[PDB]
Amino acid sequence: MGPGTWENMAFAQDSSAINNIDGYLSYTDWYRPYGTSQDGKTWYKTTAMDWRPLLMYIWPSKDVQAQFIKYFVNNGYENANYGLTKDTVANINKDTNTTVLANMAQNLRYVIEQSIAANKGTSKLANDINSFAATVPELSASSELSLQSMPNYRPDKSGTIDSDQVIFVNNNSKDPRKGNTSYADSNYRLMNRTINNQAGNNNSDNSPELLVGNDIDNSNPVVQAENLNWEYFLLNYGKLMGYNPDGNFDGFRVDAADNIDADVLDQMGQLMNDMYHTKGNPQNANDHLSYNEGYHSGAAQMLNEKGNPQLYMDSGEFYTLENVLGRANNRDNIGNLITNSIVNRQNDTTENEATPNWSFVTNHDQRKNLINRLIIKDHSNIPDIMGSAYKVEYANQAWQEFYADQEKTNKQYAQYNVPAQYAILLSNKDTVPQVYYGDLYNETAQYMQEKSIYYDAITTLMRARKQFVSGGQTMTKLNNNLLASVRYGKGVVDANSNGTDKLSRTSGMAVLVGNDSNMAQQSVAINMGRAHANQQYRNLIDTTENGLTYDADNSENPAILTTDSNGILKVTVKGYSNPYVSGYLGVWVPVISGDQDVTTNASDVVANKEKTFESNAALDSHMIYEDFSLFQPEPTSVENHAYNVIAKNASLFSDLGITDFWMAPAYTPFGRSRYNEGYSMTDRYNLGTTANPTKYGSGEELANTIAALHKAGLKVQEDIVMNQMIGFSGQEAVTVTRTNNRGMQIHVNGQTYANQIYFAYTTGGGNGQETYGGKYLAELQKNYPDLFTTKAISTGVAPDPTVRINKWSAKYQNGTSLQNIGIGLAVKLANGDYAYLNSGDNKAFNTLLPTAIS
Ligand SMILES: OC[C@H]1O[C@H](OC[C@H]2O[C@H](O[C@H]3[C@H](O)[C@@H](O)[C@@H](O[C@H]4[C@H](O)[C@@H](O)[C@@H](O[C@H]5[C@H](O)[C@@H](O)[C@@H](O)O[C@@H]5CO)O[C@@H]4CO)O[C@@H]3CO)[C@H](O)[C@@H](O)[C@@H]2O)[C@H](O)[C@@H](O)[C@@H]1O
Ligand SMILES: OC[C@H]1O[C@@H](O)[C@H](O)[C@@H](O)[C@@H]1O
Ligand SMILES: [Ca+2]
Repeated sequence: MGPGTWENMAFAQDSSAINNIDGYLSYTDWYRPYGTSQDGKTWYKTTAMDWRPLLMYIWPSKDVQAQFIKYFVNNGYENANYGLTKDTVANINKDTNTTVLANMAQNLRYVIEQSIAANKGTSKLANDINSFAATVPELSASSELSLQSMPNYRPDKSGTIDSDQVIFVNNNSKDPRKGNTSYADSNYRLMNRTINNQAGNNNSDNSPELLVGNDIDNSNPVVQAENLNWEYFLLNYGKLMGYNPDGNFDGFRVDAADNIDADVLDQMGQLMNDMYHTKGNPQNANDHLSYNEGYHSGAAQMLNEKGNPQLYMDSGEFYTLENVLGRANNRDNIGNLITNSIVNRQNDTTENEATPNWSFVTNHDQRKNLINRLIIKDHSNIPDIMGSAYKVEYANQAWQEFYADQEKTNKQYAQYNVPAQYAILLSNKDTVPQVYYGDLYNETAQYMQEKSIYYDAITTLMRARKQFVSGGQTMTKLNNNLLASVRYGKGVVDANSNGTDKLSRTSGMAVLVGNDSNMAQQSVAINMGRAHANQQYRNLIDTTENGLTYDADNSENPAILTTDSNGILKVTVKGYSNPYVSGYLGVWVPVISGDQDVTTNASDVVANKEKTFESNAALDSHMIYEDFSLFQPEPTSVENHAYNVIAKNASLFSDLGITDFWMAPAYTPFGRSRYNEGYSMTDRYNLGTTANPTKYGSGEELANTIAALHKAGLKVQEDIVMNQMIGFSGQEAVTVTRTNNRGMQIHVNGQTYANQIYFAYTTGGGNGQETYGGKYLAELQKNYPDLFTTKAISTGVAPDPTVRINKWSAKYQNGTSLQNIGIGLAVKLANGDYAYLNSGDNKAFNTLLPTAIS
């Protein structure tokens, strides 16, 4: 033919001239037409570099075509000579005649080609297309139907939106109206097999499958084998990388244990017993301490029934501590500290009975909830403030407000009675307590550079624990708002024991806590036990008008008091109100001359063939340290990499009685993630290089840090994160449905969608996954064949080591939180059929394209 409008056709019907996603077309993608023109008269053939946006040629409707013409004429593509002025376009809409819309669009393409010529490139055009697309609901975030759009929405302090999800469903249809994404089909995706619902027949926990990100299908037997690979890797990190050969993790902090198929918890425990013989061997179990993060109390029962392969997280204790001691007003009664925990501590005088557990005053997420509350307070009328309208400047403002408020007596945001919360935590029996980095240090400064105001109080309590805390526990109300928590000492079982250990006489502790700042002054009697008659006690911590004293300076009691002939200690107390105490805090320990360490060895406790973890004096001797904050800043030098600062201070952590060091998730972070902390990772096996460190440092540094912690006598756990990955660079065409956090379809303001092609980011994993994914499966099968013959509960089948995961894609994923791309990107023709490019491996339908690009 002669030259003309037919040159709008695609240069060729394949991937060399039409971008596509598994054969489907996206309205925001570009294509190479055969030719282009600036006036409709002279037409120029296209080089391989001359690509154009599809939104110049096709649209999902007449409405959107009219908006496009309108928008471009109002943003630099006005030309009176081609019938395109602000006046000529002001009234056009979906009901404008078809032939004049097509004419206006053709003339606009000429006007656009003139702009491309003038600007010597498509750079401005590309920005104008992106700016236009953001104003069209079906081509942008709002059509995904966020809960944030609801009238008078209240943002959630968690900073995630639980019900903003989509599931990936099967679709092997031959109907072009439904499309086909069969490469992403699965025989698994068993969702919500969480905690006691592992077998699908007890949802008394109602714990959700979905949190945030791309949710991994931990019911897929190939995925379950890959988790064993990943565990084995981390447990031998340093020697498998050729880095420090003692730079190997000893165990795991298990992220999101309530939100993944519980099979993986059974399987992790099995692996670690195969490798280290933990079951029935407290010394081996305790050397490989592992503990599960969760806020559902039903996990205690689950873990007991399983023989306790990991520690239960006692969140009840945290909420009790905050409700009793931490509020400004409407404090719960002091007695709740006795009863409202997974362990009742009224008179706790036995061992191997309580649910093995870990407890805390603060963790990284709880500090975040406070900071996000503050952000929401500071910037009301911004409903999506916790989603896409979040700005780091709001966090900075909140942190400045927090540090100021933390120093006040009348705190508006920060917790009251932080020292007393710790005094209870670190004296409690039948728990492994967990101290938070950000309660010892100002967590937004460079790593460990600024001590927190609570550093002195908490570190005093930490050292005394190692020296003194052992034996039975009794907690007793002395009045309606004040309590004494007493430990009787190593080898002292209860208040009536004489003591059976050489350290019995000189160990034990009394912690006095009240939560009424107006409490009248009075005397109180504390029962130290029969092993502690006529004995001198030191005033470790007492309260003063302005704070705490560590040497009985200007407090109600002197530096030493002595018990009577029955073991009763007599003490004076009253209510105070200062930045450290709202109520009262007192701590008493026996006076001693030298060093003392009351740790009980695991070789000396009762072994039980059916238990891994047992709550006894040996396990109680452990203390966990959370080494990070979400708001930890990017380092300013190699010397300030957390890993190097940590290695340098190894002896400090040992001196504070820390036995188990919880290291942040060390994985390569998604660069655009909110915090760059490691839970939003793109590569599960790359833990940073010298050229490209993570927030915390390089892999080589990590291995040296672990070795240095081992040299100081500590064991080290890695935060293992099976639930989600975030930041995949590869898009895939998936078939999806709008759901809540359990994968059940919902409506949002009366609207919904189901079985729709969505161009989600799903594919990636980095070179770490390529190299290390499944690498160790052959050897694990050779050494521990039972791992791949034991039928898992949720599926009834063993993990499958015959397939290696070198690259993640949707077939291994349950779904995703909303990705802010739009549900209408997928090109449909007028009749509703999906457009499709039959090329290469994409054979699902015959090539079918819009008529505008022939
Ligand atoms: O073209 C731009 C960009 O596009 C792609 O990336 C899109 C990305 O979308 C999805 O991930 C986003 C997610 O859906 C959002 O909810 C949001 O996640 C936030 C949380 O909202 C936030 O609270 C926090 O989460 C942490 C918790 O607070 C904490 O308690 C603990 O549990 O750790 C959590 C994990 O960090 O931070 C996350 C992360 O910011 O933002 C997400 C994206 O930032 C989808 O899952 C991703 O796979 C998609 O990549 C391209 O990938 C990208 O290359 C391109 O530049
Ligand atoms: O942004 C669209 C881009 O698509 C690529 O496939 C082309 O090679 C680029 O020249 C073009 O600009
Ligand atoms: Ca999950």
